[PDB]
Amino acid sequence: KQSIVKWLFELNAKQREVLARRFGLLGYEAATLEDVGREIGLTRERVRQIQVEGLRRLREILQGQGLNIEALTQLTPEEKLLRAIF
DNA sequence: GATTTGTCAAGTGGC
DNA sequence: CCACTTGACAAATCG
Repeated sequence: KQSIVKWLFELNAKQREVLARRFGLLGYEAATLEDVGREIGLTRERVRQIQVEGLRRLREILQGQGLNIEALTQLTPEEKLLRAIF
C-alpha cells in the first residue's frame, strides 16, 4: 500500500506487461513502443493502445482514496508511471 | 539532416 | 464491440 507497483497487479497480464516493459518497472528495462510489441507480438501502435487502457483504467482503480500524496533523469520508474496516469 | 518514436484517423475482420 | 492493423504525420532523437 506504499507504492504504485502494488496496484499494477489489478490488471490483465497484457496491461501489466505493457506497462512494466514500457516504464522500466519490475525488472524489465524501459523499452520503446516497438521493442515491446516485438516482444509481445503486436504492432507498435496496439502497444500504445494497451498502454492507454491500462493507464486510463489504472486511474479508475486508484479512486479508492489512496491518500494520493504518498511517495510521488532523477525520475525513478515508479514516478514516471504516476505522471503518466495523471 | 535523417532516422526513430509517439501518435492519429481510418482500416480489416471476427481460431 | 471487440482486438488489432495500416499508413500516414510532427517531433523527439542522435550525432
